[PDB]
Amino acid sequence: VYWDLDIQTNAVIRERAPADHLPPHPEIELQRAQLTTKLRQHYHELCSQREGIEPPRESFNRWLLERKVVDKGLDPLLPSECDPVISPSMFREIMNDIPIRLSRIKYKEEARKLLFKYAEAAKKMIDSRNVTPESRKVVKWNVEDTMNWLRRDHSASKEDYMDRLENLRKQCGPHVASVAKDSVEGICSKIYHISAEYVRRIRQAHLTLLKECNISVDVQDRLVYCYPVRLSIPAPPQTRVELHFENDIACLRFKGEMVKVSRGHFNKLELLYRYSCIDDPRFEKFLSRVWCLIKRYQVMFGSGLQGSLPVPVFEALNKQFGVTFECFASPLNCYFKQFCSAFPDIDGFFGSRGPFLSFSPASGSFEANPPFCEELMDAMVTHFEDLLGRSSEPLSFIIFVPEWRDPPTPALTRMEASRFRRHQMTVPAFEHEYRHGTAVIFLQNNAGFAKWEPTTERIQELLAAYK
Ligand SMILES: C[n+]1cn([C@@H]2O[C@H](COP(=O)(O)OP(=O)(O)O)[C@@H](O)[C@H]2O)c2nc(N)[nH]c(=O)c21
Ligand SMILES: Nc1ncnc2c1ncn2[C@@H]1O[C@H](CSCC[C@H](N)C(=O)O)[C@@H](O)[C@H]1O
Repeated sequence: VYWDLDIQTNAVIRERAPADHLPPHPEIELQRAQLTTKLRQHYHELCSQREGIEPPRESFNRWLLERKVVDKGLDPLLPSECDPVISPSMFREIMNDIPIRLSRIKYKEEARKLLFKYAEAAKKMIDSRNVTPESRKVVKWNVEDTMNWLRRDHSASKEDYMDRLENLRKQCGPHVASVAKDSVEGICSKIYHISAEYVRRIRQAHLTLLKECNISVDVQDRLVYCYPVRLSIPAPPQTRVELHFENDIACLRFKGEMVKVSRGHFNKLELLYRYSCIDDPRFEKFLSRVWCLIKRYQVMFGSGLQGSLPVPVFEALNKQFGVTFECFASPLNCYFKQFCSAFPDIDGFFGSRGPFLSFSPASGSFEANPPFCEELMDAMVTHFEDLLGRSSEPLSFIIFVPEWRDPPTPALTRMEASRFRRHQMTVPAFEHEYRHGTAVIFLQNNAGFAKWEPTTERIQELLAAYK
């Protein structure tokens, strides 16, 4: 019991026309996977060649999320038409690992080595690259001073080695960043432009496949309860996908390419499909779409960027606050059968109402636990407040985000200043679920505060769901 797919939605939206996404097909999903692998390899080579570092961990996945906040292009996963070209997310993260990535340390001798590795790398940067005479002398001085200190006979403690490195980095940081800035911007641009070329190839291959199937590629303000995203383009025929089970693992094979998912999740996807898909009454296309679904989420992750809430917390949210809907989810991790997700082209067959920024409820009770992408969280807040002020009908959002204070993130700062905030608290931090600290913000309008008020009792039952 990791989900409850019997709960009915209370989200109300304007009736919307079916979406224009090209319907998914394993041939196209496999090509997207192969090209995304190549794109990750291009990113690895650029970081190595231009800055002598590994790609910052999780930065490519966070780049996919930031780019989709502004992407206007045609791929459901890779970006291709973004303003601005340079991602502030990828830029931030690469710069933080220049001239080296600071790693975790346990031992006095590991802190000593890291302080030395940093000083050596900063020197090599100054010796080999274009730098102003002002920046050159500041770095060179700090580096020689650190080497003179390490040259002393009597040794210091682990915390002194760590403090020394912190201070050296505060001093050299700005100078090192000015030396690498144009180079790092060039990595951000180049990987964006390679992505755009891959998107164009995938798009042409997908259009050709529909033409081969003789499939052609070319509404009210009435309120309705929400429903899954529908595609206007007819889906292509099922392809041959084979299924067998192996120690409670579902194994789906398309043309020699295997994907795996647990039996429990497979059975859940079968139920979501029954509740959500309207074009496949004999399940002819079901295994083709499950194969696409698993492959797409494997490609997205590349096999630390998001948390999940315990089941009893979702139970409390539904019982105490009438929550029926997840603003950020996937068919694999959702608790409810209605949710928003990143990939409407494939997730709609399993209950997705599409990406959250494109979803406009006039009323309902919602939970939101976004991935750890600062730009997405900030757009999420802008969207919240736009919806809360466009509707007088009961509307509530209970939001879970990490308590980032050093520095604060704009989303959390803006939510705390919101005229819609009814309550805020701190709950246990996100832990790994088997299926810092967490800020919980209640944003409601007048009618939402009236219907689902955060009273003392209801707050206690929610807190009890962790205990
Ligand atoms: C700990 N932390 C993580 N982020 C975001 O997450 C990215 C990676 O942050 P990190 O500290 O390099 O990695 P970790 O969170 O996996 O330990 C940053 O570039 C920010 O976008 C953070 N963003 C802000 N504003 N404040 C924080 O304290 C903070
Ligand atoms: N634009 C978008 N709209 C909705 N969900 C998105 C999204 N971009 C990414 N996501 C999804 O947001 C989820 C965050 S993890 C949240 C897990 C669980 N549903 C919970 O609410 O606790 C991930 O599944 C991620 O893929």
